[PDB]
Amino acid sequence: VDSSRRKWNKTGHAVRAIGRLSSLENVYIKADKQKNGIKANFKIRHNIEDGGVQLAYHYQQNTPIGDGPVLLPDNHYLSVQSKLSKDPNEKRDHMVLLEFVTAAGITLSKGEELFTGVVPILVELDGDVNGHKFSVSGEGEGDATYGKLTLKFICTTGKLPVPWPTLVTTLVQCFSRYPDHMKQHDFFKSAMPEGYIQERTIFFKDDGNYKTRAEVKFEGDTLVNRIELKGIDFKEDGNILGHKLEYNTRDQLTEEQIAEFKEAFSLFDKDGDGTITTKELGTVMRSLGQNPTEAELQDMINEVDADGDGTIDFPEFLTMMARKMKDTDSEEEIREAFRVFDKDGNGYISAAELRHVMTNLGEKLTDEEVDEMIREADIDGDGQVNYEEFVQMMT
Amino acid sequence: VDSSRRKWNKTGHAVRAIGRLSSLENVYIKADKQKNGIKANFKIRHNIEDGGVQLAYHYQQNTPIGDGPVLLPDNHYLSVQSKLSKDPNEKRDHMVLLEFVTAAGITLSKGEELFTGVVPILVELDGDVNGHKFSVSGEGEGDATYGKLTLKFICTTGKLPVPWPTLVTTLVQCFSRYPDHMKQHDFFKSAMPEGYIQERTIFFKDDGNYKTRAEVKFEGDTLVNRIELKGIDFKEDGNILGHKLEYNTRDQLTEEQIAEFKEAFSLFDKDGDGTITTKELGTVMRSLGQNPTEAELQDMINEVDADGDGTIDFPEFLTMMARKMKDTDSEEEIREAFRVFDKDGNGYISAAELRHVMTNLGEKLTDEEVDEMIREADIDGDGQVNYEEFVQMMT
Ligand SMILES: [Ca+2]
Ligand SMILES: [Ca+2]
Ligand SMILES: [Ca+2]
Ligand SMILES: [Ca+2]
Ligand SMILES: [Ca+2]
Ligand SMILES: [Ca+2]
Ligand SMILES: [Ca+2]
Ligand SMILES: [Ca+2]
Repeated sequence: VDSSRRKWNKTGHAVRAIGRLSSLENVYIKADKQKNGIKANFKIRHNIEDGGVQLAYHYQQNTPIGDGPVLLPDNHYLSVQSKLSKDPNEKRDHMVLLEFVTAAGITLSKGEELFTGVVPILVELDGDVNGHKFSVSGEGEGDATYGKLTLKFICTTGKLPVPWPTLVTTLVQCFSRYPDHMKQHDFFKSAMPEGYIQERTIFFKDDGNYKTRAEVKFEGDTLVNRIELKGIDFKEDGNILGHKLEYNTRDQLTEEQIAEFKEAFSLFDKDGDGTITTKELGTVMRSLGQNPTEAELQDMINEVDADGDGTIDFPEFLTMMARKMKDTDSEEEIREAFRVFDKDGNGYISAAELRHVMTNLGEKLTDEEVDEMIREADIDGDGQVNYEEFVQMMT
Repeated sequence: VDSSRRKWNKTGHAVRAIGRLSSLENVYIKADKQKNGIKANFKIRHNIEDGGVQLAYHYQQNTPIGDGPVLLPDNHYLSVQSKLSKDPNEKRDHMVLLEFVTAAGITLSKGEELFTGVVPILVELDGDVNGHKFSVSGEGEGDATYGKLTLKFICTTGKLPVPWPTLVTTLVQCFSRYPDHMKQHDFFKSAMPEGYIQERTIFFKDDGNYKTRAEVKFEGDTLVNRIELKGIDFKEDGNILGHKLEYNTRDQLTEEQIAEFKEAFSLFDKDGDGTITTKELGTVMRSLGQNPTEAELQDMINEVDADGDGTIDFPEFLTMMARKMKDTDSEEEIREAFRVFDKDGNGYISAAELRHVMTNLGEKLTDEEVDEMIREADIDGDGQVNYEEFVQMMT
């Protein structure tokens, strides 16, 4: 490569480095004290079909509905993982949405109490974009312990006149997971049950804007998000009215695979508080016969610890487990997993070894259920699981 | 999938999660006050040819050679990236080694002054493993500003009787990069120029052990590491004497590609202190026409900030740039990079736009050199770079 190409590479690397650094779409929150609430600013990148991105610049204000005291936070952010899919049995225009949201950015009430378990959610939106009126209704549930939202939305007026992904931020941030050390900065939950008003302007670069106002509050045991949206100045053949935005990707974990990981997570998180501490991680590792030091345990957690709280929460765990792996590395991971099961290292996992491994993990199973696991894997019928049989179960 | 397979998946995920969490091989350091030095503990995982891992449990003590005062640290660790390769022109049994080492684990002198620039290194080792005597000599240089070591080792007695990778930890931790907030915890540099004694026991699981003693000190301007190694109890057909350990991998960045990234890094790190601050990152981004907020800049850096010092150092930058990317994501990254160069967005990068982009990055080039870059990319000879021509330069 000549000196010219060397200069392209060098300068290309620098420009691509900025791209990678700034690929974040986090929700930046600050206090708006004179309105007794908060403001937020963030940038959504909507993938355009067949390449490119449509920027959506979000400006947000929240103010409490009630008169009682709320918590006004220091600067921090929310980080969001979204998965959009379709219900194969649904003929109406619709969106199935799975979302994990966590707070971070700050280093180590009666409202919070309303979010300790699973909470039913209702969403109603009436919209008007360039004169095109439409409504959406949504239902599902939130589980703030895991920063989790699962909802299904239906366009109740027929065909949605804008792309589903453009409505996602508009369609309940009280379901975000705030770590313990940030509980004093959780405005959203502190305003409950009376609720808050959420207002946004969303500017679509080189296109129109949405203006939204929403009431977010409890009606009985249900968290309700009632929204009005007004969109103006949109181009008839732009990305929005022209439906040129990508709905989702195939490279996303199934909602079912995510559930499997949540199950696995629970084996570590034995008190169900939504975290794995060094204590909990060490307990499982010691049960399996390993002996990590306290420094190692702290280090292992720190490595995947996005919010810096010193523990692994479920979205952090999911991020680690969704990490895409080289086939050679995948093979080594499975090979090493086999050794954990195969306690005496003779190359066969016996029914007894499997029973003990289940017990070590805190997986409660009858001996019969363990024999059924053996049966599932046992190709040659010797009543035990060899390496190749185990490989099939990890594949 | 039946309930049995569901249980395999769940339990498999948990065991594989432990594997991923504990894949770290960091060097855990603590003070050894009664010896006026330090101790370290860590575990090296040597890949075995065709699968599996050979564990090497390391125990380490360091004590100062001189009588003057040294710095005794709080608990922390070193994180190491190693690349082993071969010199195609070298017929002697040899190892070319490239290493980046950084300190971390603690949250936000005349010895340190000896390491601000590039320092020549000499390494001499006399070894005796199971009666097999051998020597190794090494030479190269260390650049602690980047946590960088580059050395070439030769077996001066003929054929090395053990695998090269087993000698790596034995063959100068004063070259590790300690962030500013941890400078008081850098024992290694503080003992210079007089040096320190480094002793280890290295236990190879199911095999023999090495016992090493080394003198690490300045002789004139050269940092010298003089070592004696004794290995006993090794199995003639084990991984070590039987040479069954993997030397390296093909999935590693070239030493030349790494140099390209170091060049790109310098465009951000304009004061050459080995970090990129928010100030420096923002300065480059603003020059290119972008306007990240202070919260965004802090967030972008925090995302890749392994040592928590609030800045990007070179090994952190390399980790981000060595991140392996989906072809669809790679394509989008290049597409977005094109837009940065193509200032007016007309789909052609003109000579003027390229000149400005170079200036914006702080890349000093004559206009002639910029025309030569154009010429390199310019397939259709219109004197400008279109998207497809630019793609070729990023590929
Ligand atoms: Ca827990
Ligand atoms: Ca955490
Ligand atoms: Ca066994
Ligand atoms: Ca079998
Ligand atoms: Ca700098
Ligand atoms: Ca850093
Ligand atoms: Ca142009
Ligand atoms: Ca051209």
